[PDB]
Amino acid sequence: WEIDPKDLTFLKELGTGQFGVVKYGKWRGQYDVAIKMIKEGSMSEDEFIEEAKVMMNLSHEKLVQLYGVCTKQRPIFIITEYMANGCLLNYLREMRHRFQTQQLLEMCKDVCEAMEYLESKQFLHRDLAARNCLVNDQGVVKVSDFGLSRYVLDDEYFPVRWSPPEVLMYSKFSSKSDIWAFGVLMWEIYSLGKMPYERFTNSETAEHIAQGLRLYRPHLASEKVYTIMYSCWHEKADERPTFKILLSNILDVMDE
Ligand SMILES: *CCC(=O)N1CC[C@@H]2[C@H]1C[C@]2(C)Oc1nc(-c2cnn(C)c2)cn2nccc12
Repeated sequence: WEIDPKDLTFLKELGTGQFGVVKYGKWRGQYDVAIKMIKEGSMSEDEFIEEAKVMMNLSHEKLVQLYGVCTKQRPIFIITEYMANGCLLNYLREMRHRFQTQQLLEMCKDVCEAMEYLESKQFLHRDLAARNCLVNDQGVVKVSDFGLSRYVLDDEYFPVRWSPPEVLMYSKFSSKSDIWAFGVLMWEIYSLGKMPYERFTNSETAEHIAQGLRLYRPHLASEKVYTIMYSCWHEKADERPTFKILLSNILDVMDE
């Protein structure tokens, strides 16, 4: 699970994330990698290192592969697959792409395939959103930072706009909490990176979600697509669908 830091050649800074900067680089001077440098005091480092053994055993084509960690020094490095086209939210807000509805549905399929893998492994993301998704050189969307919310040491960390009512009121996390977030993620894609509940503050959003407010139908979304995303927002969690069911629904629409 340990990667030698010297086998990394640092090339370009990519930006900043929740735990610090991310740099582009070569591993043994041949394979592209992303090097996440974790700011000291921002991660429960002992717990993350034990969990990394589980995360490295998660292999799926639509899951951002974790190649290993560099923990012998501080700050520690997280070495992941490189995603040439960056964060999904920024990709969606780039209007030059002139996206077709089918491309948006493929992004939804990509995430749904990855989340079905995780559901099969009993692994919860706990923060599914377009900001935690990355896009590669071929337009493939992949899910990133799955489960990392459990190791953030900042108290103010909360993703209210992606949270079902039982989480906002009781902190009851489950597979159904990820399902709700996926419904919001579909809305984000069909709204081209629009913030969920754009007219409300984080406090008003939860107040309205308790009263029963639901996201509206994005302009680029058909009735059938909206139906899939609205299914993720049933007030009773037990009534929300499985990632297996959502994938079958997306493939049905993709074929039609
Ligand atoms: C939407 C949230 C966001 O802006 N980020 C979360 C992850 C970090 C930023 C994007 C960054 C810096 O991580 C990565 N960025 C790229 C990237 C950005 N621009 N180009 C041309 C590439 C590529 N990555 N591969 C893995 C992680 C990142």
